[PDB]
Formats: sequence, structure tokens, C-alpha cells
Amino acid sequence: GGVTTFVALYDYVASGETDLSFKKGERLQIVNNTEGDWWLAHSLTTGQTGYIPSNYVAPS
Amino acid sequence: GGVTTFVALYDYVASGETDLSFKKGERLQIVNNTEGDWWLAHSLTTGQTGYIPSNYVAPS
Repeated sequence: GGVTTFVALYDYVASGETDLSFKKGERLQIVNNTEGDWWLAHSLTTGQTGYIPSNYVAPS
Repeated sequence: GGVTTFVALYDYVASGETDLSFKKGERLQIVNNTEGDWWLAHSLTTGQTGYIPSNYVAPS
């Protein structure tokens, strides 16, 4: 059965606003683009990232 | 060429820690699983989400 969790091998310090910092030994999930009808999105105004309902958006 | 940016149609208030809040009219990117060797991850310890170098992790 597929793995549920990954562990960090090293410390990582983020340089941008889309990447994630973490400490060696930290426990992390690798996540999917989509969760049902929810898509992963990155807010250009608040710089944060997360899933959103795909029916709440339209192309520019 | 493909769309670069989406616009919010309504306000959304997040309920969990994997979902993203945004206001109507916010400009958002829908993001890809991977960017090169980098995968999207969700930190169970800090609750934050972001890209990480895939060579910095191992399965549990």
C-alpha cells in the first residue's frame, strides 16, 4: 500500500514565496494537484498557497 | 497560449489548513504538482504548504 508520509533528510530554508521551509526529521505529506473538485492555487496578493473550490474561479 | 491567471468569483473563507482563503476579485494562479525536481508538500508540523526539493525527502 502506498506511502502516507515522507521525512526530511536535511534542513531546508525557503528562498521564494512558493517554497516551504522544513527541518531535518520533519514529517511531510506530498500532496496532489486536485482533491475532488478542489485545485491547488497560489494567491498573488497574499502570497499564500492552498486548495480552493474550482467553481469559485474563472480565467483572466 | 494557456491562461496564466484566474480571478475569484466569490469570497471564500478557509475551514481547514490545506485550503486557501481569498476575496472576490483576487488574482490567483492554479499551480502544477511539480516544478522540475520540486514537489508540493504539506507540513504536518507547521501546517504550511509549499514546494520542496524532492531529493530532501524519503518515505516513512
